Amino acid sequence: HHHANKEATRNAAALFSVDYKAFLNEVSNLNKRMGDLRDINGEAGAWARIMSGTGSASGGFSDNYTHVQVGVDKKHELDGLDLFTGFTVTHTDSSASADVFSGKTKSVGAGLYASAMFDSGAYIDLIGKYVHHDNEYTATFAGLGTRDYSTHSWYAGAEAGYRYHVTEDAWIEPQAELVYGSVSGKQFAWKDQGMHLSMKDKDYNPLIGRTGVDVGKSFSGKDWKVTARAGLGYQFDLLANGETVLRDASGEKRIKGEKDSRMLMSVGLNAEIRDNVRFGLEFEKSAFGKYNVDNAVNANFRYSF
Ligand SMILES: CCCCCCCCOCCOCCOCCOCCO
Ligand SMILES: CCCCCCCCOCCOCCOCCOCCO
Repeated sequence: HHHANKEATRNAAALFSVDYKAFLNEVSNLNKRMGDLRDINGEAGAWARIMSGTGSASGGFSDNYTHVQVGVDKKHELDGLDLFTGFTVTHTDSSASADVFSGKTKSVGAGLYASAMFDSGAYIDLIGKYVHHDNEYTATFAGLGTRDYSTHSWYAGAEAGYRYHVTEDAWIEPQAELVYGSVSGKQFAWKDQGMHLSMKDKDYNPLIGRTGVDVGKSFSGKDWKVTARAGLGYQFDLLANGETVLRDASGEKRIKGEKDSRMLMSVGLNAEIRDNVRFGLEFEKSAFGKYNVDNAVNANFRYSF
């Protein structure tokens, strides 16, 4: 009984964890979503972004995702402050697998942001969104077969940082970010070998913290600019209030959520071409976590006018 129970627990936990990755895939930061929003003349904007990535964890879990996003905003000009207020829509296709399961998630989201760029070098970014997830996963363990189900998520994220110019052309930028969410629970009930089995998890609420530093060196001409940049951060769960319940003939079993944390590493660039066009690009990975991003690439483009 004990061996059987460990296996089921490991398998259930692996499967249900895709809901955790789903959520984490939609967490980003200002520079990754918007590019560099400093010293922009135009009073309106339209932008787009693509991210592609792969990650992994024990049990042979691997995943990779494609995240597409577009938004539009107005920039209000204030005393030493530009405040961008706008809307955004996102699409994510992700695929995932491990020793005992396989499948795909499809996500559509919408939201609202405000980004506040201060002349002093300070910034605040606030974002609220809703994401709807269609999921299809196939396991072989337990006789669970194929399962389709929906989930949804709410996101409320706040980021602050400060760009200190060490030289006319070199800079350092400490940053802090806090992202609060929700994730809908689901239940499977099925039969295997004449026996009623069951698997259910409650709604839960991620809180994800990040602290880090970016550093940058810029180069310019009259009608162009390029900044090379790099950065080191620490990303960490502050809660793990999820719980899965396994239930069979013999009895119940509760598996509680565990916190994960990882070190974030990245390198890239933001370009300015003439008056309306900006482009940003980063390569990223993480180290030291149960789940790490093994590599990912983010591109964004903004047209300001
Ligand atoms: C103990 C391991 C901690 C160090 C991790 C390895 C660092 C070597 O790679 C340099 C990464 O530079 C930062 C930018 O990362 C770009 C991601 O793309 C490369 C993925 O391999
Ligand atoms: C992740 C890609 C990193 C891209 C590096 C930045 C390249 C842009 O630099 C433009 C330099 O303009 C000419 C001045 O020369 C500076 C010497 O350093 C150039 C190193 O490539």
